[PDB]
Amino acid sequence: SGPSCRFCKDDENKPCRKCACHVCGGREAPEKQLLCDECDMAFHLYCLKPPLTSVPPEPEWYCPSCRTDSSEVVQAGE
Ligand SMILES: [Zn+2]
Ligand SMILES: [Zn+2]
Ligand SMILES: [Zn+2]
Repeated sequence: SGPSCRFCKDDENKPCRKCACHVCGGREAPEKQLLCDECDMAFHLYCLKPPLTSVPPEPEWYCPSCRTDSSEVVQAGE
């Protein structure tokens, strides 16, 4: 019925990359997790660049990669 993530095998406790903080490949230190609305992806304070010592006062949270001008190159030659 819901978003049944095949990577999790439905179970949250299994090491599934696409629901973890990919920057260190883990879900640990939940206190320091910062989720990115548009990336659908968990991060950590100590996994940011510049690494924040504390949570920002911004309710909506975008990672540095969201304002990075060096975007991924959409591969041509279809
Ligand atoms: Zn998952
Ligand atoms: Zn992390
Ligand atoms: Zn982001």
